Amino acid sequence: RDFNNLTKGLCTINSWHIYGKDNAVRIGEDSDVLVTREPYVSCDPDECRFYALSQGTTIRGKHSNGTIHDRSQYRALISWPLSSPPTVYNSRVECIGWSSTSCHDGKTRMSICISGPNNNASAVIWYNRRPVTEINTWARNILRTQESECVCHNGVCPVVFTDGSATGPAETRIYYFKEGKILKWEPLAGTAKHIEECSCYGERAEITCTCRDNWQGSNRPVIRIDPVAMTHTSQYICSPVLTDNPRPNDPTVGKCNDPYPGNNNNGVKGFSYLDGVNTWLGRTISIASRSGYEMLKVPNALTDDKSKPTQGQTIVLNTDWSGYSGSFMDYWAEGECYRACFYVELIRGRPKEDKVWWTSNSIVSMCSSTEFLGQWDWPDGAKIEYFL
Amino acid sequence: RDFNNLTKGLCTINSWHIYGKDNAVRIGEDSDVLVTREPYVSCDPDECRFYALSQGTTIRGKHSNGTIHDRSQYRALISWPLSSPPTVYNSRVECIGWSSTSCHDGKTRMSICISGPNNNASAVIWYNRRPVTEINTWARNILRTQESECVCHNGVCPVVFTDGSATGPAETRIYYFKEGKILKWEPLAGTAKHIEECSCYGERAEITCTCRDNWQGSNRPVIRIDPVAMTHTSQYICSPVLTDNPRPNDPTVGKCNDPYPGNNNNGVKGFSYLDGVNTWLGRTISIASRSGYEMLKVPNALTDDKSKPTQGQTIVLNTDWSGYSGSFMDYWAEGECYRACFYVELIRGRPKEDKVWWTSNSIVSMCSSTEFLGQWDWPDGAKIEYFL
Amino acid sequence: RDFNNLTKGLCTINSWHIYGKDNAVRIGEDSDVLVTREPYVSCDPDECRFYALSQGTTIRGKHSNGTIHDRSQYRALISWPLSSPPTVYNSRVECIGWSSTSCHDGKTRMSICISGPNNNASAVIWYNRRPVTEINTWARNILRTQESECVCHNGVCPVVFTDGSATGPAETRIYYFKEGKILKWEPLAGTAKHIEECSCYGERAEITCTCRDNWQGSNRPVIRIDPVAMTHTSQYICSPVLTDNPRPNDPTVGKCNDPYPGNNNNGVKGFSYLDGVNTWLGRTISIASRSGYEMLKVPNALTDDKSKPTQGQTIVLNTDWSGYSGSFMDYWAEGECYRACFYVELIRGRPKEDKVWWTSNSIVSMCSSTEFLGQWDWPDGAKIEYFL
Amino acid sequence: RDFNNLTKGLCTINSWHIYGKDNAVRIGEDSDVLVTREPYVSCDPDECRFYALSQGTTIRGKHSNGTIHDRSQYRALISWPLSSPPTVYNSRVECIGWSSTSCHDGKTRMSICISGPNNNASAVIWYNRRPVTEINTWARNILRTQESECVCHNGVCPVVFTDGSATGPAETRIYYFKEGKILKWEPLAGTAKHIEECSCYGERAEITCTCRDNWQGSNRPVIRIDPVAMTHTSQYICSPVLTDNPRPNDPTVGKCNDPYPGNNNNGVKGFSYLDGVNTWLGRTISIASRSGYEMLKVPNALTDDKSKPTQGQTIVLNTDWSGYSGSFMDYWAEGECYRACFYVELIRGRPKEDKVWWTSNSIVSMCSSTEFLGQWDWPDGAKIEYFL
Ligand SMILES: *[C@@H]1O[C@H](CO)[C@@H](O[C@@H]2O[C@H](CO)[C@@H](O[C@@H]3O[C@H](CO[C@H]4O[C@H](CO)[C@@H](O)[C@H](O)[C@@H]4O)[C@@H](O)[C@H](O[C@H]4O[C@H](CO)[C@@H](O)[C@H](O)[C@@H]4O[C@H]4O[C@H](CO)[C@@H](O)[C@H](O)[C@@H]4O[C@H]4O[C@H](CO)[C@@H](O)[C@H](O)[C@@H]4O)[C@@H]3O)[C@H](O)[C@H]2NC(C)=O)[C@H](O)[C@H]1NC(C)=O
Ligand SMILES: *[C@@H]1O[C@H](CO)[C@@H](O[C@@H]2O[C@H](CO)[C@@H](O[C@@H]3O[C@H](CO[C@H]4O[C@H](CO)[C@@H](O)[C@H](O)[C@@H]4O)[C@@H](O)[C@H](O[C@H]4O[C@H](CO)[C@@H](O)[C@H](O)[C@@H]4O[C@H]4O[C@H](CO)[C@@H](O)[C@H](O)[C@@H]4O[C@H]4O[C@H](CO)[C@@H](O)[C@H](O)[C@@H]4O)[C@@H]3O)[C@H](O)[C@H]2NC(C)=O)[C@H](O)[C@H]1NC(C)=O
Ligand SMILES: *[C@@H]1O[C@H](CO)[C@@H](O[C@@H]2O[C@H](CO)[C@@H](O[C@@H]3O[C@H](CO[C@H]4O[C@H](CO)[C@@H](O)[C@H](O)[C@@H]4O)[C@@H](O)[C@H](O[C@H]4O[C@H](CO)[C@@H](O)[C@H](O)[C@@H]4O[C@H]4O[C@H](CO)[C@@H](O)[C@H](O)[C@@H]4O[C@H]4O[C@H](CO)[C@@H](O)[C@H](O)[C@@H]4O)[C@@H]3O)[C@H](O)[C@H]2NC(C)=O)[C@H](O)[C@H]1NC(C)=O
Ligand SMILES: *[C@@H]1O[C@H](CO)[C@@H](O[C@@H]2O[C@H](CO)[C@@H](O[C@@H]3O[C@H](CO[C@H]4O[C@H](CO)[C@@H](O)[C@H](O)[C@@H]4O)[C@@H](O)[C@H](O[C@H]4O[C@H](CO)[C@@H](O)[C@H](O)[C@@H]4O[C@H]4O[C@H](CO)[C@@H](O)[C@H](O)[C@@H]4O[C@H]4O[C@H](CO)[C@@H](O)[C@H](O)[C@@H]4O)[C@@H]3O)[C@H](O)[C@H]2NC(C)=O)[C@H](O)[C@H]1NC(C)=O
Ligand SMILES: CC(=O)N[C@H]1[C@H]([C@H](O)[C@H](O)CO)OC(C(=O)O)=C[C@@H]1O
Ligand SMILES: CC(=O)N[C@H]1[C@H]([C@H](O)[C@H](O)CO)OC(C(=O)O)=C[C@@H]1O
Ligand SMILES: CC(=O)N[C@H]1[C@H]([C@H](O)[C@H](O)CO)OC(C(=O)O)=C[C@@H]1O
Ligand SMILES: CC(=O)N[C@H]1[C@H]([C@H](O)[C@H](O)CO)OC(C(=O)O)=C[C@@H]1O
Ligand SMILES: *[C@@H]1O[C@H](CO)[C@@H](O)[C@H](O)[C@H]1NC(C)=O
Ligand SMILES: *[C@@H]1O[C@H](CO)[C@@H](O)[C@H](O)[C@H]1NC(C)=O
Ligand SMILES: *[C@@H]1O[C@H](CO)[C@@H](O)[C@H](O)[C@H]1NC(C)=O
Ligand SMILES: *[C@@H]1O[C@H](CO)[C@@H](O)[C@H](O)[C@H]1NC(C)=O
Ligand SMILES: [Ca+2]
Ligand SMILES: [Ca+2]
Ligand SMILES: [Ca+2]
Ligand SMILES: [Ca+2]
Ligand SMILES: [Ca+2]
Repeated sequence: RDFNNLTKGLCTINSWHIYGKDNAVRIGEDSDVLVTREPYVSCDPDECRFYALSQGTTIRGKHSNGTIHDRSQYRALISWPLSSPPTVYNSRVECIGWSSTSCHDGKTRMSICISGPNNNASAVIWYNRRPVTEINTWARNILRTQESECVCHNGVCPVVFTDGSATGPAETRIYYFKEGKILKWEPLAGTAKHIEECSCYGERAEITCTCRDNWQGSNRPVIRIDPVAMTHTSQYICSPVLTDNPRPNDPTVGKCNDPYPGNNNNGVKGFSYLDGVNTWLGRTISIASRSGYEMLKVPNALTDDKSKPTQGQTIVLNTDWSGYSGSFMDYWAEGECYRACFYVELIRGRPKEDKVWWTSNSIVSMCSSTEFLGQWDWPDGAKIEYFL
Repeated sequence: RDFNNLTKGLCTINSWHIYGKDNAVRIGEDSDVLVTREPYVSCDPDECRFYALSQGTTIRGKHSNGTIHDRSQYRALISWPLSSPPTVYNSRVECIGWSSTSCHDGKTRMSICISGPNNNASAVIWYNRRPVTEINTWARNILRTQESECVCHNGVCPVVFTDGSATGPAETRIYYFKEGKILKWEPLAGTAKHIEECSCYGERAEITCTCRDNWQGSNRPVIRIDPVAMTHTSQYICSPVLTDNPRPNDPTVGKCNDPYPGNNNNGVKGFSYLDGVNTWLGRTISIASRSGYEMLKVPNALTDDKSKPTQGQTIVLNTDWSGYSGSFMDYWAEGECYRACFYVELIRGRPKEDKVWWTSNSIVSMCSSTEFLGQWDWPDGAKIEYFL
Repeated sequence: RDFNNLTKGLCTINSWHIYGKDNAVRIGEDSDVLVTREPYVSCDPDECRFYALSQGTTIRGKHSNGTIHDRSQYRALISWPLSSPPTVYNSRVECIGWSSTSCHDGKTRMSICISGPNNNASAVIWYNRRPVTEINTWARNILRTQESECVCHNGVCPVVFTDGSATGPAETRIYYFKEGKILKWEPLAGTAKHIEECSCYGERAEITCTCRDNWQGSNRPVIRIDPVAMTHTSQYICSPVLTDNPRPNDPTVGKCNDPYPGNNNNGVKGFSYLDGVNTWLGRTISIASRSGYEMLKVPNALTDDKSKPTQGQTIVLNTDWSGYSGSFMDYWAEGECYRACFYVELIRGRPKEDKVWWTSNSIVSMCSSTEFLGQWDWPDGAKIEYFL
Repeated sequence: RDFNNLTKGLCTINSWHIYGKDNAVRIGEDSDVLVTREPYVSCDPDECRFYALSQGTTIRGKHSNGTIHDRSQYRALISWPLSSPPTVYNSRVECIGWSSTSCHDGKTRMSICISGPNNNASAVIWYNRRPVTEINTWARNILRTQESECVCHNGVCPVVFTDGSATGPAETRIYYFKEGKILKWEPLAGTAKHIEECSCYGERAEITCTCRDNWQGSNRPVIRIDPVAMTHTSQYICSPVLTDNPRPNDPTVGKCNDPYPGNNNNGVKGFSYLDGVNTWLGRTISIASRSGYEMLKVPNALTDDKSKPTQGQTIVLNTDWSGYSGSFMDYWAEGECYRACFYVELIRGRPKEDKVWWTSNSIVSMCSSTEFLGQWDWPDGAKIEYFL
């Protein structure tokens, strides 16, 4: 119809209710489920779907051996119906590649997949299910993008890309696309020192992205974008409640414009909702690995270097495997506010569960409630032993 | 289009004709069929579908071991095409949870799923495939609902919930929703002493629900709701023809305002059509277990404590397993009256058939005919031995 | 839109071209294909589909053992996309039963399924995917119908039913339905002595049905119906070219108003296009069993008791299994005439191939061409040994 | 809507970006994927799909033994969603046969399948999913067609057919169809000596086809068609860069009006984009077998007998199997020019990999970019050993 505009503010988050869960690994033990990783959720005006990077093989398939690897010629961005597992028969390929992002502008969808060898990758921007623009690697070192949905405002959909080192300074660019065409791009600015896999959402004509500083920060870098002026800023979440992984233990005061030290060259895709007192941070419970997952209300986390939790909700027990997590919202729902949502990737197999030769995941997703709901934990649920 | 109004009365039931059957267990012996239980049927203005609570695994899958349990993080309400089995590839998830209800108001559908641990469950009310309202447990003891379709009148769709004990008094509430929002709720009133899993239908601007008194009654409690005044009453079916299970033998006189004694703390979801002489009761043939199923015409059953059968129709032989049963009607069919329909859940596996480690079911469904049709019996049809 | 009217005459049949083939048995050797029998083809204004009576199990499934039986509680009329096999995941159930017919009136479709025990069966007439009318057995001996499509003219869709003996006189009725409601019914009249499984088609406001005289005739009975006057006549195909099976050898002169003797109490569903010189008869090559299949042009076959073939086309070699065959046409195609089409059921398994415990089939279908096309033979193609 | 007209010229090809890949063989190792060969890609105004000739069996199925054969009664043209594999459950049969072509005219699609024994084959032309015209073999020696999409201009869709010898002169005809009806046909003219499997595309009201001279040429014959005058010409690509296979080594000067000698009675379906300096040729890297695949920019290749490459892009390494390749374009995309695309069939199994008894393939497809993108190689990716 018309391009969607971010006219609403976030709803008050008082708790999180269950939104979707596909139990992919449980089901795929005896059904034709594709091996995946790097999942996310994204809405169209009339439907919300699950997204992920397939590995081009079923879990039970012999070609599942080796899927711990991130980039191959057999990966593709696929989408499928909410809470269903990604099967060979219900998955729709959006594009070919090993890194992606996707978002609906209100009229139609833009999907981006990057493929190629490490020193010669390229991004192909699809719009209305047709290829429209291509961008070649500028740093010739694994051109990569968000791994979760982008956000649009009046046709303009900003996307964050990084090309270059994962263990030192890299070259990050913010591209402003409209109908798949590049309107503008700018190099990253601000105090964020390294940017990867940004998790974004929008409200009141502003897009907020919580990313990953793989190089040095255990606190998470944040990029705020103005889709109209097509400009941005960057900093770190100030709060001493650290949210990357692995990470050092929580201090009493964080860092606003520098990476909090203690762990280098590693991290995990993550997210947060930075809205004054209505601020909630997601993070693995373990400071050592992708284990467990919790939501913590940290009022003014982005700007207050001593902010600590005031409420919380456990999503996955520390005795269960978690993984990537990112933001998305149904910008086409009724009501006066945007309901914050998120997904957590539940990784199974390698490297933590090496009795199997594969690596995959299932998805659990929640959205905010203004009620103060009881909590439950949501594990992947599969028994690795069944796969032996 | 416009909200549906219950303007018609029930058609004269002179017999029951076969409506749908999915032979799920038979087929799933060698195909990717999801393990389920607590099924029902529900119509949209242009299509009628099968519904159930998946267990998040296929029957042949190794994760089928243990599906005798009712509440887990791997269950979800799914719907699929009429008479097809619930497969991994054709099932649509309506919401995540282990207790549900769903109904179309004429414009769009409302689905409700409850999830969580026993002392901290919550209901999420979906409307137009989007989450709209959430209700937290009020008694912190397995918040639960109908397990069959709700009914709407001019946008207002009442739903019966129970929170609290299954073996003593509990807290039942009737919620009046419109477009997924709570218009009002009231505590249960009348003479029904315990309410669970209500089976409802509507005609002439009135909704009738036949429920389950798990605590003491072998006769079935009945809740009649006025969707306009948003008020209700409750009593028991007076007739000495008892319809819960397990149950004592049939007496010569029933009880109108108290549970008929003889069996405590147990029961089965069931239903009835209470329409003067056009009254028909469904029930298992066995008074000991979920075995067999029959329809009995008992004129004035609700109000006559000595009413006995005048006609009948066998649905499932006493030598075959039955289970839950509930009401639904296609409120969007042609004609001058609403054709009463019902489904019977045919449970296979545990606990009755313990040679297998799973528990599932298939569905058989019938609707009324004004003709006096010959009868047949409709078993699930699978051979457990094939699964050994 | 509007009800379809049979305003065109048949196109000149100079040969037959391949229309559809699903290779169901070949494919189902390693995929979830439903066991079926009694197939046919039928068109909607915008799509043509395959139809059949499922046995409620896959071919590879253990429940396939025993599918040689015709009537069970696990059968249903299903339809699926043209030339695809009937799989668990792509088959749509039209109704529950072990005998059926179906046809589109131009506005919507009417489907009829008969179910029940031999002495108490009933037909349920569905229209617009909703049950509308029910007809109870009148002779209490396997109420049964066409097993191929019916035909409509201005909303009126006649259907031929038989109730009673298969080895002596029975009670045949012609029902005239409009929107699933019975407008009228009449007992069979004319000289046909026994009627079963009629194969019908329409042109120039007249419906012609070629049926099966199971009792005594090896020539085929014919019922011509006037859908406007709602009246009919019946006789036998006069031609000495006999088309039932099993059957005696071809004589030099046939019988117009009596069954041609030689074989009693047996037969096979078959068809023909009776259009003056443009007359073509279908039949098995073997006079002993459902083996092979051929089309023979027999000018004036219906009215000329000495008519012999003038052209022919082999469809299935006598070294391959055939089975039922019937007529259908796409009444919604472009052009000035109706293109005659037909299907042949290719039965595999029992009783001819008893190394397997099942019985199923695949479908081959052709339509007429005004060209004189080269011919090929179209076997089912599966290797029974693969199933051992 | 309206018939599409070839009003645009080709976009400047500066490189090729990944468009689609189904990894069919990898996935089909453990899922119900149909055995195929002779694939292609073709767009409708609102969707682009993969096409191929199924062998009527799954890869893992026992009936896969023998699929090295090209013509059987079990083959059919099927289409399925872009980048998905051709599965039993997602494949749509367009028609029955062992040779085909298909194209959308802007209003609807025309599909053509040829079937029959070698000396009696026939083509059936389908339009709007209905059979419309039939053409009988004129040379009674394997009537055959393109094996890739045809192209339309204002309703007129030319198709190239060949009937007769594959090792000597044959009878090639160009048919001009409009709405499935034959408007005209002409015998091949010009200097091309043998024509097979033409790969076509259109721009500026002209259709260019790069075909295969199976008889003597290692250079490729070219047919240019005027869809308005309904006339054509034929010649060979002049360039010394030879593109058939097997083939002799590249000389320094090619042949414009005669087959370049060195290899007789063999070849492979291939293609090219002949657009002045914007000319690109596709070809296997190996001169001995269907191994590897590369794109080479050869300015003025069609008319310059000494033209050599100026740029190139590897598509498949010479250490991986390739096969057929052809052209297609999305004539319904936005923009001022038509983006050239192509697919490469990646054959697996027999005859090169004879450890398995089957022959199949997967598909890789690319489209042009005006950017100068980095390249990667795209193998089928399956491990034959897994199939042993
Ligand atoms: C039914 O459902 C309801 C609804 O869910 C249940 O009630 C919920 O209960 C939750 C658990 O009690 C509760 O969540 C906690 O909230 C605390 C905040 O509330 C408290 O403080 C404020 C401020 O003074 C008060 O207003 C309020 O009244 C409370 O007292 C959080 O502080 C909790 O989070 C911390 O603890 C958990 C352990 O449970 C950690 O996993 C988490 O990371 C937090 O602690 C770490 O981080 C802080 C900050 O840096 C450190 O100070 C601390 O030492 C920990 O650090 C270690 O661990 C981390 C992570 O491993 C590591 O990185 C670091 O290095 C250190 O090693 C928690 O979020 C909900 O708010 C509450 N909801 C409601 C509405 O009440 C109810 O119980 C259920 N009913 C039943 C019967 O079960
Ligand atoms: C072809 O098709 C047609 C159509 O279906 C077939 O005809 C149908 O035949 C049915 C079976 O005969 C028949 O169903 C029965 O109807 C009886 C009512 O009709 C009779 O009574 C009235 C009133 O005086 C008359 O008008 C009428 O003419 C009849 O005489 C019911 O009473 C029957 O139900 C009872 O019996 C069955 C056993 O078959 C029980 O399973 C059922 O629960 C009922 O009996 C129990 O309950 C009563 C009430 O409390 C007790 O009094 C009784 O002792 C039983 O109690 C024990 O069992 C229950 C359940 O296990 C347990 O809870 C309790 O504690 C006790 O242990 C039955 O419904 C259809 O009406 C009839 N339809 C038509 C249109 O005719 C025809 O046969 C078929 N043809 C062929 C050739 O097969
Ligand atoms: C490429 O493609 C084209 C197109 O298909 C191929 O050409 C086709 O070739 C067909 C085979 O030759 C041919 O079909 C035959 O046509 C005969 C009719 O044509 C002839 O007669 C008329 C009249 O005088 C002439 O106008 C005409 O020129 C011909 O001479 C039919 O008579 C044939 O059918 C009979 O034979 C077959 C055996 O092939 C039987 O299976 C069939 O049942 C018919 O014979 C039985 O029935 C008759 C009638 O009662 C009996 O008289 C006879 O004895 C047989 O009876 C026994 O068998 C039956 C069945 O088993 C049993 O019930 C009974 O009791 C007895 O035991 C046949 O139909 C096509 O017309 C022709 N098409 C065209 C356009 O030319 C071409 O060959 C192909 N090219 C190549 C290179 O292969
Ligand atoms: C990141 O990505 C970019 C983008 O892809 C990568 O850069 C690309 O690199 C490609 C490989 O170097 C390059 O492709 C080559 O281009 C050559 C043309 O360019 C050159 O010549 C012109 C003219 O003078 C100059 O303008 C230009 O600057 C270059 O110098 C082609 O000639 C190449 O093709 C030939 O070589 C390959 C071997 O690689 C053969 O497979 C191919 O068939 C061609 O050679 C055969 O054919 C010719 C013509 O007849 C014969 O003369 C020759 O002897 C060969 O013949 C034998 O082999 C064939 C086939 O087997 C057989 O039939 C015959 O009988 C003989 O046996 C090649 O296409 C891209 O243009 C370039 N793209 C860009 C934009 O730069 C970059 O490297 C990547 N980065 C990294 C870090 O990897
Ligand atoms: C393009 C790409 O390879 N992304 C990979 C990403 C990357 O290596 C990291 O961000 C350092 O740059 O890491 C991970 C990961 O599970 O940690 C998975 C992604 O597949
Ligand atoms: C929410 C829930 O657990 N419902 C369960 C219900 C419940 O235990 C009973 O109504 C007593 O309260 O019983 C049964 C049952 O087969 O008998 C199945 C349901 O899964
Ligand atoms: C309703 C029914 O059973 N129809 C059966 C029909 C019938 O027995 C015969 O027409 C004699 O009446 O025969 C056959 C058959 O393969 O020959 C199959 C049908 O399933
Ligand atoms: C109609 C037909 O059989 N086409 C076949 C084609 C043909 O034999 C050749 O063009 C010589 O005429 O060859 C090949 C091939 O892989 O080389 C495959 C096709 O199936
Ligand atoms: C998987 O691959 C490894 C490495 O190639 C090999 O050694 C191992 O045996 C394989 N595992 C399986 C189950 O094939
Ligand atoms: C199912 O689980 C039980 C309990 O854990 C175990 O003892 C049993 O062996 C399992 N059954 C199967 C078939 O695995
Ligand atoms: C099929 O059933 C028969 C009859 O019950 C039995 O004797 C036979 O062994 C079964 N065949 C198979 C393969 O189970
Ligand atoms: C395939 O067929 C050949 C030829 O009929 C036979 O000799 C071979 O054993 C078969 N291969 C398999 C795996 O069955
Ligand atoms: Ca980090
Ligand atoms: Ca009870
Ligand atoms: Ca399987
Ligand atoms: Ca007979
Ligand atoms: Ca050649």
